Amino acid sequence: PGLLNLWG
Repeated sequence: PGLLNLWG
């Protein structure tokens, strides 16, 4: 879900 994490 975080911006920088493509899988989160």
